[PDB]
Amino acid sequence: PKLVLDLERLAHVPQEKAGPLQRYAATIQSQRGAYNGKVLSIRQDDLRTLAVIYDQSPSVLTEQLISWGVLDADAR
Amino acid sequence: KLVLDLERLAHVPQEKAGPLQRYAATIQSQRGAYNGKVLSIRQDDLRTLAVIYDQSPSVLTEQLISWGVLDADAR
Ligand SMILES: Nc1nc2c(ncn2[C@@H]2O[C@@H]3COP(=O)(O)O[C@H]4[C@@H](O)[C@H](n5cnc6c(=O)[nH]c(N)nc65)O[C@@H]4COP(=O)(O)O[C@H]3[C@H]2O)c(=O)[nH]1
Ligand SMILES: Nc1nc2c(ncn2[C@@H]2O[C@@H]3COP(=O)(O)O[C@H]4[C@@H](O)[C@H](n5cnc6c(=O)[nH]c(N)nc65)O[C@@H]4COP(=O)(O)O[C@H]3[C@H]2O)c(=O)[nH]1
Ligand SMILES: [Zn+2]
Ligand SMILES: [Zn+2]
Repeated sequence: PKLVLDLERLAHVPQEKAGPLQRYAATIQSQRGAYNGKVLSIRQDDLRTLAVIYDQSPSVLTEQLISWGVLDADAR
Repeated sequence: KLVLDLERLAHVPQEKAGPLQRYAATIQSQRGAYNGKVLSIRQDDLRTLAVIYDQSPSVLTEQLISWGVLDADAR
């Protein structure tokens, strides 16, 4: 199970619900020195942290992220 | 940057290097990247390796540099 973000989709989700996630992906892009990408693969541990950021169980944050098309179905 | 020279690592006496070798090998397994000649690893892995080796992170680092496994920019 890789955790792949589609950042093109992510840039189309409105801000005050995608904001924390968008800032999270952006920092990961930054520290890697990779701003180029279609798509961002993130750590299993990032999902956990993001859940905390978003007041959700990893399971339902995943579900939310999958409905934006930000994560793919395979993410379960 | 914690970059391991795997090729130098393979030639270090296993008394010294086996644990780090197996560590590095596992990480390669997990990336499915079995063909690199260098491996950089997480900052976090240094703490774990310290425990594995029973030394300070900073001693371990000094040790790995002297084997020529780590380059000195990691000091
Ligand atoms: N302790 C340790 N474990 C390692 C290391 N390299 C790979 N792994 C482990 O093996 C899994 C697979 O890594 P991957 O194939 O590159 O799959 C990774 C990789 O594609 C990318 N990723 C995560 N962290 C980084 C990073 O710091 N830099 C880059 N360029 N990609 C990362 O996102 C993927 C998912 O990451 P994970 O959920 O963590 O799942 C990681 C991770 O648990 C390492 O250097 N140290
Ligand atoms: N293929 C692969 N390589 C790995 C992985 N984990 C660590 N590394 C490699 O080893 C470098 C050091 O990772 P770091 O200490 O965690 O230092 C990392 C880490 O602190 C952070 N970072 C990069 N990607 C991620 C990510 O996906 N999630 C999180 N939470 N932090 C990341 O930014 C720093 C810089 O990462 P890099 O520039 O890529 O530099 C990373 C990357 O080259 C992995 O799972 N797969
Ligand atoms: Zn657009
Ligand atoms: Zn608005």
